[PDB]
Amino acid sequence: SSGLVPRGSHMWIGVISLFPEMFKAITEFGVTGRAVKHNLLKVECWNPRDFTFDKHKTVDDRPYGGGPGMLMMVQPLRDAIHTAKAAAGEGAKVIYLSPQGRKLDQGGVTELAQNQKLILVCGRYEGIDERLIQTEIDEEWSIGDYVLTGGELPAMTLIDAVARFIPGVLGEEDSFADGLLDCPHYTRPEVLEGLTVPPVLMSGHHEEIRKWRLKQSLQRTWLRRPELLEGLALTDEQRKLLKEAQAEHN
Amino acid sequence: SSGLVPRGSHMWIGVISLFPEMFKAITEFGVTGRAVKHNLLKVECWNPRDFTFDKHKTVDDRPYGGGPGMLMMVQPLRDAIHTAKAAAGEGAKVIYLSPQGRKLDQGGVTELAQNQKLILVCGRYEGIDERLIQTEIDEEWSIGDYVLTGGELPAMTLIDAVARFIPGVLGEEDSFADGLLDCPHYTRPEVLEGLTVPPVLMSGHHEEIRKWRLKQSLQRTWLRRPELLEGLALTDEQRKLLKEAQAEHN
Ligand SMILES: NC(=O)c1cnc2c(ccn2CC(=O)NC2CCNCC2)c1
Ligand SMILES: NC(=O)c1cnc2c(ccn2CC(=O)NC2CCNCC2)c1
Repeated sequence: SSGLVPRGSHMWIGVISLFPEMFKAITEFGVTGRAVKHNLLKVECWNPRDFTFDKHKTVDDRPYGGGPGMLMMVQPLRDAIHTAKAAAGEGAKVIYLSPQGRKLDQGGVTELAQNQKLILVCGRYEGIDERLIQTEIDEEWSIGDYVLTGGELPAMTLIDAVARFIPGVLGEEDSFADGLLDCPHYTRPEVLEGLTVPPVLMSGHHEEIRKWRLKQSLQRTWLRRPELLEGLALTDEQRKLLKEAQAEHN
Repeated sequence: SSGLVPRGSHMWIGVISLFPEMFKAITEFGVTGRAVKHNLLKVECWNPRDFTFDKHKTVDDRPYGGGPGMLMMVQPLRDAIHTAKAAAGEGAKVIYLSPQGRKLDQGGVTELAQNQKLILVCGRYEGIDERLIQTEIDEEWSIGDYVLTGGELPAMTLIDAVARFIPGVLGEEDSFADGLLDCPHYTRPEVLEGLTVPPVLMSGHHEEIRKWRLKQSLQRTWLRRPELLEGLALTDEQRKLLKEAQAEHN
């Protein structure tokens, strides 16, 4: 691979999926698409269906114990994983997305983003054999307490989230990076359905604008997500602005 | 529209996105793709870029107050929303996905799934003007405490999650529907890297298999996600099996 864009922290992500075409949604579009075109991110897919040997390329199998659903067939899925691990060489963490995994949050994104290589296994049907989790999976992660039709959308979600930490992908040490909700944002026009832009944001006063933003982030976190505040050791400035917002609310 | 598949609870989802092609990942593939082909789910996209009038089809705009990023331009985005609301007719809830929203979980999926119509607004850049949230958005939701490059992956995630509640989409009142983590699942072969299938699952004993599954779901929820247990009023059978697992662990 070749190019002028600095790629020191380039990330390689192997994906195991029965529907690799879904991943076009992050490789061909927007910020992630530009990351792939510039060689900051590489996403390489293996499809268990390509590791089958029967005439009908069977990728599901019946569960021991009955139950109404099927599981991913072990041999095609294991073979695909083994191919991806041989392509990745040494140091690739293998991740299984599922609702039984560790719950993803921005700190866990930045933990995962420290890996130069990841392999993401996407389950379909009722999931994968437990012994493959034991033998082939390093870590299990969830995007949230909800059930989807498969692990592709979780895997794409985790790719997108980690990609933002690759230097050069963005045009990061964000606002949510403070552990607070973002402040309100305003653009043209100055008046919209009779709602005006806060005068401070037109003031050109860079410090009063920084303070107002931080005070709105503290107020919104307190009102919407108060448990996120308990996670934080507020700065002296943060304590003061939060107290000011709570007095204005009351 | 026409077809033989029962579609009484068919869902219509309007999407506002600068990258509608991403939505091919759910409309053309798997369970969601079959839902769309069978007229159980309809996903219809509007792109703000199509509502621009300048020669360069501008969709971003500068934030009042400075800051390094841009915001979605109001006029194209507002026009797109208005078009989607006129297509949807009466009763469409408009949703904005963001990290400042209510945190999605399976109960909130089933709440959202009660709407026959939804419009999902996908933000890009530093987000949308606050006054559009006030004037055009009914509810703000998050998929999780992490930051992505835009609201498309959240919107697809929410589509997929709600789609599962549409009758006929699946081939539901699940296991996670108990509020518990799933039990281990096993398929062929009977022995894998010297790990055997639990004999109970080969026993053909339907009640002992149901009990073992439920006991593993309780043990795994207790060990991995103990706060999920505090949410539940366990059945007498559940209390007994949980106590049994906790004694075996100790
Ligand atoms: N929340 C996630 O990260 C998530 C959600 N669903 C996912 C994944 C990965 C795959 N699926 C499908 C799945 O696990 N379905 C089963 C749930 C328990 N009962 C059988 C169906 C991640
Ligand atoms: N968690 C979600 O549901 C989620 C995450 N990110 C999303 C969305 C929808 C859009 N984006 C991008 C975004 O909001 N980025 C900004 C975060 C605060 N600072 C400026 C960047 C949902």
